[PDB]
Amino acid sequence: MENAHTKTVEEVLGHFGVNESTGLSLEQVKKLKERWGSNELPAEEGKTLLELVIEQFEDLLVRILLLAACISFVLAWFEEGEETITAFVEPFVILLILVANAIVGVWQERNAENAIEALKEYEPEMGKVYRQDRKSVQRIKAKDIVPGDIVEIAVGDKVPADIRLTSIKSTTLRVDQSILTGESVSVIKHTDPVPDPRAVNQDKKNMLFSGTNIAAGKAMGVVVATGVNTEIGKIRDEMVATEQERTPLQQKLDEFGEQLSKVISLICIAVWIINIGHFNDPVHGGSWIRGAIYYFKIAVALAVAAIPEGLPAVITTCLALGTRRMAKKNAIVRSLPSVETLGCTSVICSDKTGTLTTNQMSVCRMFILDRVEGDTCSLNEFTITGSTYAPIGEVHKDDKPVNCHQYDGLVELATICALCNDSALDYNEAKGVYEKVGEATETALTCLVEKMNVFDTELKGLSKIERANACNSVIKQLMKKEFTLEFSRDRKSMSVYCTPNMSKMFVKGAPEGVIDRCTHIRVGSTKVPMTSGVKQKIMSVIREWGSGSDTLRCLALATHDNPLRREEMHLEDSANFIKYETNLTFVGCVGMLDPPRIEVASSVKLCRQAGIRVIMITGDNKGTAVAICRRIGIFGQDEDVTSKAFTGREFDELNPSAQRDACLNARCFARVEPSHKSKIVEFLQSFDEITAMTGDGVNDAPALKKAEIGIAMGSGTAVAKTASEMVLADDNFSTIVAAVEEGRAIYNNMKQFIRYLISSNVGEVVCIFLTAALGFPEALIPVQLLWVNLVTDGLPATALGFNPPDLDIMNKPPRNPKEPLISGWLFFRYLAIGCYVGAATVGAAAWWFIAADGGPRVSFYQLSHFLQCKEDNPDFEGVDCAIFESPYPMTMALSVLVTIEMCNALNSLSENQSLLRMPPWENIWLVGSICLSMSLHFLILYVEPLPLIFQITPLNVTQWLMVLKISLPVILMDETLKFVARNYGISWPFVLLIMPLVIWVYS
Ligand code: BEF
Ligand SMILES: [Mg+2]
Repeated sequence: MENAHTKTVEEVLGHFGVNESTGLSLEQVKKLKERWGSNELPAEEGKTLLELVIEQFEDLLVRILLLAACISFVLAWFEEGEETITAFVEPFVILLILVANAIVGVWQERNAENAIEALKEYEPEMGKVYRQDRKSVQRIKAKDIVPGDIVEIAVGDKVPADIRLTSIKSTTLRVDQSILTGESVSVIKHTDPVPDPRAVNQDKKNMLFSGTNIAAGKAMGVVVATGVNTEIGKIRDEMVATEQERTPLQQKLDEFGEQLSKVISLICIAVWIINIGHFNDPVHGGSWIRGAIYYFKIAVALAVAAIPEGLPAVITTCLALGTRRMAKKNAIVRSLPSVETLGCTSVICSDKTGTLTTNQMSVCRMFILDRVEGDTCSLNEFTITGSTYAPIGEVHKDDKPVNCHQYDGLVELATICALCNDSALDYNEAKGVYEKVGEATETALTCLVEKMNVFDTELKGLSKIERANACNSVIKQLMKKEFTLEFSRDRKSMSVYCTPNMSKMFVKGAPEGVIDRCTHIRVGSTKVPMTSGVKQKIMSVIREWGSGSDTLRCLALATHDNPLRREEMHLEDSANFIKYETNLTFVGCVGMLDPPRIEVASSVKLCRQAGIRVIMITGDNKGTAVAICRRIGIFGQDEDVTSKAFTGREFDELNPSAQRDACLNARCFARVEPSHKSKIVEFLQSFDEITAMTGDGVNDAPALKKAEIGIAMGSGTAVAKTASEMVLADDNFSTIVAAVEEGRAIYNNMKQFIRYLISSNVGEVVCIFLTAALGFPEALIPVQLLWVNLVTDGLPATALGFNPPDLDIMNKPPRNPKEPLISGWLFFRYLAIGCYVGAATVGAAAWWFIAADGGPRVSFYQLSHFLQCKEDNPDFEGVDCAIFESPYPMTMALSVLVTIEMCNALNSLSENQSLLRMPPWENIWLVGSICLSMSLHFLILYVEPLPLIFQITPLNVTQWLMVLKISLPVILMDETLKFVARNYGISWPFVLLIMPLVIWVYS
């Protein structure tokens, strides 16, 4: 059935061959079940571990590490011996690191997926269908419903499938469509057909879409769509069809990996070129194509040694710690790199109903008659706190808490509110929240009566389930509730007959429609003749409440003291209801709205400080949307919103330049379709802006998946939590701001341990290449370089992730999405450091061979030509040949490298802040990890079996002083670089602590 809302009830009944009185037969049931199938959405679940690891290995850095591992493995295989375990130890540990990284990623993904399934009420879905089996209604599962079934639905049940309304058993039918359309107020439904074929879901007032629940009434209709043919099913298909890009952090890491691969391949071909033509010698060869094999084998090994190994491990550790700190704030993050996304977010789009506001109408204002002076009056006004259905808030007259017992008008108002409504407020122990039973605009009055204790009952001893309806129960016990005159659209009010345990008729309705019938005023306990001045004053106050800064749904409450008895009452016709209440006594009025969350007003301001633009994209009308915008702080109370607030059509009828100016300056989009939100998010991203979308409904699912990060509310639909990358399990909007902080800190710290590692490694390159150029004996060998790069470069690089965040971190605009991790300057700035690690280490070794007392004081010629020392005495008159394999210079080089790395982790605490102004004890984890790395290095020296694995031997005090002399100037070098970076001794205890070391070392 196509466009069932455009066709009358008779023809849509005949198209399916179903009679509204009888229903469907089991034959037709099976005939439709075999075609359409089950009425449920296809479940998409997390993939197996293998397909998760496949995407864990999608990072370019992990691919580079795996390529380097395979290369070093096929290079270690050139040796005929298969038992060379010292050569295969490097690819094995690289593979272990990569496998651990992938396992941690998969574990985080699975833990996040499991934490979101707990935010799902395990409720069975049922429906009431009229089939030809039995005459009475049949309660069956909604999965078995097929297009054509007659479905009967009453107040308080979810709509099982798309239903074309055939008959309304009650006078009116009110449905809550906040899930699909985002409307805060319930919609009145009618069986009349809608002429527009391409009408939006809000214009379809004869259809009941799936997932929505009935607020009030009872009706019967015909199913027209099931499964994926429903509206929510179409929205889920549109969500699944949307594309999913890579997070900004993943893009930055891919760019850095491309730069790294360009660097690694550069030094390889450079060494190959500078060493080509150097194998024309006959030694171990004799050809040119054969000469490019040994030099290639050494150059590729050098280039692989240039690559950092613990970088993805420390990145994953930092991201996982960030995810843990966010989950401690009730925020479920699916992916690791999504923790940084809110740090670089420029625009935060947000749904209104349920996301920015609660979905729980609450009375926030009220007023009664305090005094009367003649042709005028005085209005006693109160404001009530509380933005949910929980009866916890308080009432304040002007600014101070007051008791409503002294006021008789407030007692009458509470009586009217508790007796005129037919809704209720229950408590769900499973979710621990209070919920409504009927319409929201009557649960508001129920919670109001529960808030203002007019009888001063004691609710402290009562439990939560009894505290939900205690005061209403007391008021109902005091006055018995007789028949209720049904609400009529012409009279625009509803009344209730009441006889105490004389007769009073309590009327509740629209302000003007009710006040046009009130002829007297209740002031305290006194009846007073009504005049035009009182009327115009009350009407002006209502118009002030009904619009302006506070757009409130207003409700007038009156009483009838002398009504005619039920004997003279005639309830056959609806038109007698208004004439039965021609004379009324105005008691007061109340004003309720869909209140924003209590954490949104400060959150929009904090996001404004951090440079984030908040946009509201909602399906509700522009009135309520702009009201909530002015309330939370997006707009001002008097700010013109002519070119800052749009609708769906008002945005569609704009030219591309107009749409550009809108997306660049608008802040409120109202009455938008689920595809309109995706269009807005796509435009905001087309303007090169990392976009964040927050939502709780199905209509947000196509948008939450389009944004770089999509945040869903913990109470929202399952589709929204499916399309989202973050989930606020506690419906706390302020948490988002907190998240924006972490993604700002983490990334900063990230850059730190991306430099401190990278620079370190290039040092171990300049140490080797120079040793190949000068011809000196090998100072640093890969077996100890692996231990360095892992242990003494992962503990400081991990502790550098705990750096204290900046003081103005949340006071600056988001970072430019175009700038890379390693800039030009920060490139040079590390090259220098790398060079210093190349010149020092080698030098240290040479020192032990030239100037050390214990070492053989050979000449530079004898040092560079140690290959000729194998001969007895060509030029080496007394020096030993075995001494060129001594472990003392190798230990000197290793200790110098480790000490330079410790000092470089020391002065890597901040990018530009000097070590004097920011002492190292600011990050106690950094100094702790430095102590641990030095302790593990000394462990390598003085334990029994490990000094045999690494060709190193312990030192003495003089050689350690020399190591310090060689290594410490790296701090001066980095301080000079930081000074140059800033321009183009605040901590005096640190200075007086380091002066002994400097004077003792350079004594
Ligand atoms: F829930 Be939103 F206002 F579409
Ligand atoms: Mg919503």
